[PDB]
Amino acid sequence: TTGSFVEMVDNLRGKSGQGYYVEMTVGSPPQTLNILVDTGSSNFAVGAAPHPFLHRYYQRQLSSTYRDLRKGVYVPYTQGKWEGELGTDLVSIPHGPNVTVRANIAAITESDKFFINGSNWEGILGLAYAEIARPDDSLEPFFDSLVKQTHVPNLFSLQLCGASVGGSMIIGGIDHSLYTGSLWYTPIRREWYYEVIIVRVEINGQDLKMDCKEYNYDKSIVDSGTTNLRLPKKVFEAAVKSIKAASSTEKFPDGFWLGEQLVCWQAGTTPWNIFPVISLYLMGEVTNQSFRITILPQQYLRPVETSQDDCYKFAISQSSTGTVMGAVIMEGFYVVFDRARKRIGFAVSACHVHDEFRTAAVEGPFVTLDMEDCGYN
Ligand SMILES: C[C@@]1(c2cc(NC(=O)c3ccc(C#N)cn3)ccc2F)Cn2cccc2C(N)=N1
Repeated sequence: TTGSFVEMVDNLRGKSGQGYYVEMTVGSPPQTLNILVDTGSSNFAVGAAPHPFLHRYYQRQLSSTYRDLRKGVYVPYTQGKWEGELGTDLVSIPHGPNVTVRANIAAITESDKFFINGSNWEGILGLAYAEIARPDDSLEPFFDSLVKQTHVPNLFSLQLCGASVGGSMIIGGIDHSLYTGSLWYTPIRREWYYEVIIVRVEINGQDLKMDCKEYNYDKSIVDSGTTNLRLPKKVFEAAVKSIKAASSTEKFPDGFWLGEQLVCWQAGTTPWNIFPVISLYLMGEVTNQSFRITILPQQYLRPVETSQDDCYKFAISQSSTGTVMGAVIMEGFYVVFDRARKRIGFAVSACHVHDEFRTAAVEGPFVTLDMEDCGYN
């Protein structure tokens, strides 16, 4: 069920704070592009016209295998938007599963506030399900097509390392060398986003003590396309108050807790131990069982490049659309998106940033009753 996937180890790169990307090729002969790994969307969208932030793009007229689907697509986000032309081409991942598949491609011809200056990615690989694909669910996502066309198991796993950044996307398997300890699995509640259920939250062991529906209002998802741990308004406010109280041996400006200002220390003297750990309990696979994943301040204090000082941004923030377990969560763990068994596994990542005295953790089981109640029905 696990093993060695040696070609896919260390295939992810990124700039600190701008996205984890994998190298892919599109077309014949192959055109190389860096593509953002994104579990919170479902389109394979690539830049396909010049743009000041893109130093290369998909040139359909140079690909003998390109097929025009003759239909536009317009995708607005909250901050940013793009428009493109639908088609297909042959697609590979050079440091991947050693197969070439024909996939749908949204060739981006126009955009605003979508490509990031200096991010070094020219497109996005949306790994979620068809239900949120644009323009609709008839456009099969990349991974659906890869599994149908090859013998690749219906599973992928992500190890995002953090502290420039790097990691691994294992297509079709679970690499045993990227984690320690047990893999603990939570159910995928519904196949659209990768939706999970949080049943309990602690700050340094102290229960936040809310109706567990508040943790999942109106949904809880696992999203590699988001930096922060994003929490509903009522949950975020309770969490910040508890983190303040636990770290009260040092006081910081209010703007730090809003993510608007950096706090610094003399290089090497960052006092990790005064900051608390953060635990999310996830619904288990067995009735009345949960497990918990625990991250450190090394995950939610994110480094920002005086060279003699280490400075950081607080990366827990408020969400209007439910909980988003972003890179802040995922960088503590090796996360298994087991689509075949409709579950998401977590294990202590073998590359996660920590100190001599604390590590990230995945522990279980715990008797948690009435866990279906925690879902926003
Ligand atoms: C397609 C979408 C998207 C993601 C991104 N990602 C980054 O810039 C990004 C930046 C840093 C990390 C990390 N460490 C990960 N990602 C950029 C554009 C975009 F359009 C839309 N969107 C809105 C909110 C969340 C999402 C999402 N999951 N994907």
